[PDB]
Amino acid sequence: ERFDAFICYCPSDIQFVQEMIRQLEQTNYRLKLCVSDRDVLPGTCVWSIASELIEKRCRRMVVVVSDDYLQSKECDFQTKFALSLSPGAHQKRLIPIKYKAMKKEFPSILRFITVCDYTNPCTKSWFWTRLAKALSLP
Repeated sequence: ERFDAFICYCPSDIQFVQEMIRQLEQTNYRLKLCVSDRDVLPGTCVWSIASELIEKRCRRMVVVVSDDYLQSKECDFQTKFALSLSPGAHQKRLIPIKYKAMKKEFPSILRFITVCDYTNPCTKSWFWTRLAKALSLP
C-alpha cells in the first residue's frame, strides 16, 4: 500500500529493477519498491495511478536511466511529475540511476541532481549502500 520508492523504468531496464529487488528488498535493507509491473494493478490510469503513487504513497522515486528509457514516454511523464512535485530537488525525492554504458546524452532535465552511477568500477562499492540509505530516510 505505502512504499519507500517508486521505480520508473522501461521494459529493457526491468532487469536492473530485478537486481534492485534482490539487493534492496531481499536483504537487510528491507526496502519496499513499487515496481510498476508488479505493484501497479490493471484497470488504473497509467497517468493518474502513477501520479497518486508518486505523490501520496511512495516517499521517493527512482529513475532507471538508459537509452531505451529516453525512447519511452510513460517514464518521461513520471519523471517530469517527480520533478514537478519537489522542483529544484529540495526534498531529495528523485534518484536517477545510471547502471549501463550509454551512447546518448543524459536527460538534460535531470542534469542538476546527483546520479547514482553503477558504471564506474571504482565507485560501485557504495552504489547499493548509497541507494538503500537514500531510500531509508523521511
